[PDB]
Amino acid sequence: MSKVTYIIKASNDVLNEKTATILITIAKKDFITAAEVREVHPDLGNAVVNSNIGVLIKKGLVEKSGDGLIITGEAQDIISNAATLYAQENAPELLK
Repeated sequence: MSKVTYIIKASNDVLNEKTATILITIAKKDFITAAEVREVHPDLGNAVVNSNIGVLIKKGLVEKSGDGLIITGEAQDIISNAATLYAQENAPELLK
């Protein structure tokens, strides 16, 4: 169900699924790249995937540290907050 919807929640209705997962993929990995974000995805979607990283970038949040992408403080609050919202409902092993 899982975390991106919570990312959307935590950010405050910026993300979709698509940007939430993409911001996540970068956010986790310090010097990912855009390439890796392309490379992972099952279900981001190559055309969207280009958009989602850039659209984070054009806001903030992610900062490209070049040559991989890595997130600002702004993301870092969102991801921590959102993952915690994941934690309540998923709860790896946490609540259940």
